[PDB]
Amino acid sequence: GRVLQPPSILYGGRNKAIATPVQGVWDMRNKQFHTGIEIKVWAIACFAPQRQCTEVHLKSFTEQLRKISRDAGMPIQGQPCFCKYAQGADSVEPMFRHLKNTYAGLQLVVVILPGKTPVYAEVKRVGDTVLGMATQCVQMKNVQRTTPQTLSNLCLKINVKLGGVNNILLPQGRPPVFQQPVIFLGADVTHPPAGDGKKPSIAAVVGSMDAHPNRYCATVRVQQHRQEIIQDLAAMVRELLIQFYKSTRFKPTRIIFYRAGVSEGQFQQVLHHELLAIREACIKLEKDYQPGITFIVVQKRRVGKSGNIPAGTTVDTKITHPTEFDFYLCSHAGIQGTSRPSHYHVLWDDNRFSSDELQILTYQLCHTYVRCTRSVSIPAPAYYAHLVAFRARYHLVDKDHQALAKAVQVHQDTLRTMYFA
RNA sequence: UACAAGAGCCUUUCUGUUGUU
RNA sequence: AACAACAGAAAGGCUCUUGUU
Ligand SMILES: [Mg+2]
Repeated sequence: GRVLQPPSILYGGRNKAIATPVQGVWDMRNKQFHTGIEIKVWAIACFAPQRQCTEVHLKSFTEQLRKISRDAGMPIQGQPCFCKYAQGADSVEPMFRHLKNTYAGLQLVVVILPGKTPVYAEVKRVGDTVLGMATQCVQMKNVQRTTPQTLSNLCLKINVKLGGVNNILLPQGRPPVFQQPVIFLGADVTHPPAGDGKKPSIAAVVGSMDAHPNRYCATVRVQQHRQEIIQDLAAMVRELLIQFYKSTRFKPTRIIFYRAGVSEGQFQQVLHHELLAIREACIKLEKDYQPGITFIVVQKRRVGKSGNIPAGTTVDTKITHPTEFDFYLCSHAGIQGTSRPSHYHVLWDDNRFSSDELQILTYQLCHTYVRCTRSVSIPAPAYYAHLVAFRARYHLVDKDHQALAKAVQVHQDTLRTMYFA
């Protein structure tokens, strides 16, 4: 159970501070964002009732959020140009298309949601596919009784939804594989509630762009009922590779794959299909174009108040397969309950990797998750695959067959935007 | 709908065993 | 083999309560 050193997280701003995570979580005090966005225009969308969420309390939340953000290196310049109340899921598309066609260069819409409602599903469906926006929805309990960590997490998600980098790793502390170009992919499938013959399954992959890996793009399609494999995975990887070359202008050499949402009992069939699928992904672009292929499937399955595993523990043997390159990583502290050391499986190893380098890469990727200043259980790309699969699940909702992947196809503006996080 | 948990609940289902014929 | 009801695991469904410096 080797606890790897957490990455000395590189922040920016006037100080260029470096955050060292202590016990798996680092504070955001006196740390400006590395690539923070000067937020030109932003919007406030209240769906909570005015009885239980007042204008003065919303303005207090806006002011204190702006203070936390200015301390965070992501400045919001002035009061929001849009601050409207609303209600109902059916009143989302007209209001969103009203706010798009009023403020040019619109960046972020903050949406206030009283708990669980179809308003979240319609808000995400309008923002990510129909119109092409970036939104940040938060509950009512976090806009009157707010904490510094709540506003910090809000600012963390807002900074990454708007094209910037919250925090790079150390370029001197990054693993040596970044000496050559790399791309990191993450895949996940969402199945509907069973007995739904008309509701299909969702296959979603995401891919990293830059050599300072904090930016991802998505590609999602719709597949048949209860299918744990992707048919057109090769087209997904090819489109992601094209987008890599288009947005970064340097030729990739390595390929990493982080498969998620796959049952344990039938790993061999999924391996057999998707490995060959990534192979025809590589050989259907140019002759002799072979990157180093590796396939890692990851499956979400003292210290602190709860007394749990410190964030960063790596297990390489004694519970693992001898010949197969599989290992466990527990990279999240136990806030309440127990922490679950994640399982990681690599059979395709032509990417030729040392072990310790590979769990260092996955641990720094876990730290690269942008929605919290703490390491998370499974890496950032497979998280973003999970949230984009759940996002397409919110996209395929009411308020065909497999010709409904026009409803899970992301807009052109948002196809670059890290909207799922 | 920040992160990490826990349980019960009834629907097709993955590993199969037992069983009147 | 199928057979109504099964023992669980794993993936996928809810719902809540357990807190941050
Ligand atoms: Mg999943």
